[PDB]
Amino acid sequence: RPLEQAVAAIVCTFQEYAGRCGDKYKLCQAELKELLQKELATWTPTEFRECDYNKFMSVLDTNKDCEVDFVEYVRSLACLCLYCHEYFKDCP
Amino acid sequence: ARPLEQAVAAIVCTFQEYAGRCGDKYKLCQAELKELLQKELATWTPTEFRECDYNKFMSVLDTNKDCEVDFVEYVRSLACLCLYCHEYFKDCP
Repeated sequence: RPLEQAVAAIVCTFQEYAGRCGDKYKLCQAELKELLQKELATWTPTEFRECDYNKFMSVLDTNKDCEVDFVEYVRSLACLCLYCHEYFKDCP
Repeated sequence: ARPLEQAVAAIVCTFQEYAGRCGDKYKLCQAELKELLQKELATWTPTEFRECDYNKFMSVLDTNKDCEVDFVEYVRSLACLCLYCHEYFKDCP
């Protein structure tokens, strides 16, 4: 089932970054930025979301806390959809 | 072909399939989200220390008929199902 394979892949990617060192259930925002930049390299903002995307990406880069858990990592993916997937171009 | 890219595109495709049925294409009802998780993640079941969190999660969707589940909340529900059902998180606090 396509959703099952997709959700298992999102956990695999998290394990790949969070398992590097330290607490296997957490990332630093620097690591989350590296993950999104490398793993979603081809994704770019839609027409009415460049500002929001840029602000989102700025916060990760400035922010150097290390309490990003799995749920927050998946919420970052959801946000990148809103910003970068055409389905949501007109979503309020 | 990057595995995360294909996965996140698939997550949006499944949302489109349910939310595009009728009404507002950006929202689901909790009844629709429970149908989605039951059909699309049919094989996933709770880990050793999460059965009661899982069951409570599933019972809230079934009781609560609110038609404000947006995309972000749908994805949060997938994340919660990971915490409950994927062995990687068996010991996560």
